[PDB]
Amino acid sequence: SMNPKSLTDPKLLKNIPMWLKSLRLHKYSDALSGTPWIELIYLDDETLEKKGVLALGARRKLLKAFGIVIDYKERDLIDRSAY
Ligand SMILES: [Ca+2]
Repeated sequence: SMNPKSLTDPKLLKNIPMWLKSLRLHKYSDALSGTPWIELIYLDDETLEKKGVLALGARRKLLKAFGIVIDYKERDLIDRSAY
């Protein structure tokens, strides 16, 4: 889950359904699996709700995970193999 090493694992970033499963959020794979991680992590609360993530808790958990990935990305600390 909120192990930064798991969240930023290139294997998981390149497999969003499994990335979501690691957080127990795979039920939203239907709406999110098409979105590459580089785009996915910047989605906001409003967009997540509009895409079917209706539960406040779920949006908060996604946005927390996203934030961790963004931090590594913006420091150029995500392995280039993920891109
Ligand atoms: Ca929901």
